[PDB]
Amino acid sequence: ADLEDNMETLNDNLKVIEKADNAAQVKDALTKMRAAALDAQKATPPKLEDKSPDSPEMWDFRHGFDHLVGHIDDALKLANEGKVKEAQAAAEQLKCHCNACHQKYR
Ligand code: HEC
Ligand SMILES: [Ca+2]
Ligand SMILES: [Ca+2]
Repeated sequence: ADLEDNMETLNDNLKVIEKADNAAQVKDALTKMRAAALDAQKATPPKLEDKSPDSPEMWDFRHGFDHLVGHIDDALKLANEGKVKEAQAAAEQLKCHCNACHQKYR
C-alpha cells in the first residue's frame, strides 16, 4: 500500500492485460491499476522529499496520475464492451506516461 507497492501493482497488471484471454481479466486488471494509481497519487516520492508539498514538482507528480487514470478509464470502457484487443491497445497507451513520470521523478 506504499508507492512501491502501487508501482508493482501497475506493472504486474499491465502484463496481465497484455497476456489476457478475455475482457473480464482486462477489466479486473485495469480496476486494480486504477486504485493503485489513485493511491500512488497521495505519496511523496523519494526524489521529491525535499520539495514543498505545494511545489510544481509535486503537483506535476500528482497530475500525472490524473492522466494515467483517464487512459485507464478509456481502456475500461472498451473492456466493458467486450473488445479485448482494443482495450489492450488502449492500455498500451499508458506506457509513455509511465515512462514520462519516471524520467522526471523515478
Ligand atoms: C508518476 C506520475 C508516475 C507514473 C504515472 C508511473 N510511475 Fe512508476 N514510479 C514512479 C516513481 C516516483 C517510482 C519510484 C518510487 C520509489 O519509491 O522509488 C516508480 C517506480 C516504478 C517501478 C519500479 C520500482 C517500484 O517502486 O516498483 C515500476 C516497475 C513502475 N514504477 C511501474 C509503473 C508503471 C507500469 C506505470 C504505468 C502503468 C507507472 N509506473 C506509472 C512514478 C510514476
Ligand atoms: Ca498508500
Ligand atoms: Ca527509489
